[PDB]
Amino acid sequence: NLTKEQHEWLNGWLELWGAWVYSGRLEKRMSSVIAKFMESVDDDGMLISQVVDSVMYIDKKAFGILLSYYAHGSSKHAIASYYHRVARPRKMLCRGGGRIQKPSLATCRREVDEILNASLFMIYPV
DNA sequence: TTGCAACTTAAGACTCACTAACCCCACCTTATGCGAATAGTGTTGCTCATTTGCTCAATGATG
Repeated sequence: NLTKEQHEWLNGWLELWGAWVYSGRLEKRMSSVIAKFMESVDDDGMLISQVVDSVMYIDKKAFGILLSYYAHGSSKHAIASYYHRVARPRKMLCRGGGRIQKPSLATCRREVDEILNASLFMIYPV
């Protein structure tokens, strides 16, 4: 797990990073997913963009979520809201049981939280 | 003779008019503007209860 100084440090880096990118100052060549986000609208931001694209290159879903939170500046609650909207029925050993249904909102909140913590966790040493 | 109870007539207000069924249609709108207040609703960090999977723990049944 990361610490909280690392949280605030790299948090501020992703704040100026997403504020830098979202103005449109980044090129297509960094990612086609970064290009995808730029279809939906300095060396610091390009260095970090190589970092974040390098680590979060492989998932692209939480990478897009990461752009939604930092580049766009969206609240966590709306992200888990739409994410609960796009939910499919899954197998979970629930408080209810191992039946197969669409999960609750608070579960989706937990998932945005843990994909946040794991995302930041995988970014930080890079 | 005169008042007075008593009888008579008339005027007026209220109630009230069979039982069941089927079909159709018609149903009810015009100041602006501004600030203040409030309700709502949005976000987030943080609980609490509840089902399963699973492990210990013993005890008589069995090899």
